[PDB]
Amino acid sequence: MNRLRKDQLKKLPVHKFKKGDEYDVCAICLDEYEDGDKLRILPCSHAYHCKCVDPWLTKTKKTCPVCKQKVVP
Ligand SMILES: [Zn+2]
Ligand SMILES: [Zn+2]
Repeated sequence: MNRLRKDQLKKLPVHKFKKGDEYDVCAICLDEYEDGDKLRILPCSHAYHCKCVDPWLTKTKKTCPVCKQKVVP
């Protein structure tokens, strides 16, 4: 169908943001990451806030916005 189910989403890693991380700005909301934020890490290594890309993945496409690769096998 080209979107993810909840149970598929839960298979993707969640990362808590920390100061030394390379992640800097979320390319969907265009806000800086902050010390507690929850990031969704796609298997291609592209990352977003959970709150920003989860609706994308479950209502728009199950492919990475940047590299267009499917996020589940
Ligand atoms: Zn965001
Ligand atoms: Zn990607």
